[PDB]
Amino acid sequence: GRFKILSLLGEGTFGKVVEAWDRKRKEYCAVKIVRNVPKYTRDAKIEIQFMERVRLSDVEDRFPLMKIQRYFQNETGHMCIVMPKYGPCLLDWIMKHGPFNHRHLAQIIFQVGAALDYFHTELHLMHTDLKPENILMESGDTSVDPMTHRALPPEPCRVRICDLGGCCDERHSRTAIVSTRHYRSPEVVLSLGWMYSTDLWSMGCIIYELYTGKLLYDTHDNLEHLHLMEKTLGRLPADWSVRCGTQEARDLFTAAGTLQPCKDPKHIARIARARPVREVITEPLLCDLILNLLHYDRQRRLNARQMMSHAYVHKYFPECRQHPNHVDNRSKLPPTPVM
Ligand SMILES: */C(=C\C(=O)N1CCCC[C@@H](n2c(NC(=O)c3ccnc(C)c3)nc3cccc(C)c32)C1)CN(C)C
Repeated sequence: GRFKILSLLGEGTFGKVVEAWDRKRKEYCAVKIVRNVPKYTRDAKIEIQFMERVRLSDVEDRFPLMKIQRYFQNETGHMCIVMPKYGPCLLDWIMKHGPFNHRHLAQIIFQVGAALDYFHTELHLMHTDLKPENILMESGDTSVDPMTHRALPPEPCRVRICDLGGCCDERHSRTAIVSTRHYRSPEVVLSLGWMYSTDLWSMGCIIYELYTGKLLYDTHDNLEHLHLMEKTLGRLPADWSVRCGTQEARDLFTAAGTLQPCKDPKHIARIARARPVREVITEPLLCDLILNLLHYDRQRRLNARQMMSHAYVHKYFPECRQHPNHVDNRSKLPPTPVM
C-alpha cells in the first residue's frame, strides 16, 4: 500500500529488515518485519513502546539512539516497524576491515556513553542487550586512509543503538536473566542484583571486541563463563557464594565458597587459552577503561557518564570537548545511577 519493498538488508530469527520506499512520504526507509507469531508480535508491541518514548522526549535527536518513524500491523498480521535506513552493525565492520583505530573507537565510546546516560538517568531504562550486532553505523559510507590504504568509516563515525526489545526498569524481576550470554554481567548470572551498571559490563565486552576483533567470553556455560572472568580479570569476590539469589547460582560454588572447577576438556582448554585483558590491551588508558567497566563491584564500575568522559576518549577524540553532549558543555545533569 504505502511501503514498497526494495532491498533485503538483513534477516534473522526476529524476522527481516528491508529497505522500502515510502510512497506518501517520498523517501527510503528501513522496515523491520517481525515474524507473525504471538510472542514476537507482543515483544514487537513492547519494543515499539520503548521506541516512542525515546523519540517523544529527545525530539531533536541529540543522542545516537534509534528513532522510530512509524509502525503498523500488516494485513498478514506481521508487526512492521518503520525507521530510517542506517548502515551495518559494528560486527560487520570489524569482520571485514578489522578493529577500529583509537580515534574512531573513542568516537564510538563517546556516542554510546551519551546515549546510555540519557537512557539511564533521563528515561531510567536499561537496554540490557547491547552487542556489536545491534550497534549500527549511521551510514555505510567508506573512505580510504591515504597512508595505509585501509578503509576508514565516516568522519565522525556516527553510530545508532538499536534493539530495544529487552529494555527494563527500576524494579525488574530481581533474579531476572538479561543479556546475550557473551555480554552478560556476573551480577545477572548469579542473581546478585543488577540495574544500569549491567549495561556498562556489556560495553566493556563490546569495547574489548571492537579493539581486538575477538569475543572476550566465547562461552556457553555459566561456570566456564565465571572461570573466564577469573582468568581474564582476577578472583571473584569471596562473599559471592553467600549472596547468590537462586539455587542455580549458589550451586556453582563449594560448600566452602570457591568456584567449582570445570573438567570438560573444552573448558579446561579455553581458560588455559585466555590471557588477562591487562596484557592484551597495551594502551594503558584503554585498558583502565575496559577493566573498570568490568569491575566486579557494581558501584565502582564506571557509569555511562564516566565512560564517555574517560581519559581514553579525551586523548584520541580531543574534539570530544567541543561536542554539545560533553558533560561540561551541558547544564547540571541528573545524578548518575548508584549501581
Ligand atoms: C550485523 C547486523 C546488522 O548490520 N544489522 C542488524 C539488522 C539487519 C540489517 C542491517 N542493516 C541495516 N539496517 C538498518 O538500517 C536498521 C535500522 C533500524 N533497525 C534495524 C534493526 C536495522 N541497514 C543496512 C545497510 C547496509 C548493510 C546492512 C547489513 C544494513 C543492520 C551482523 N551481521 C549481519 C553479521
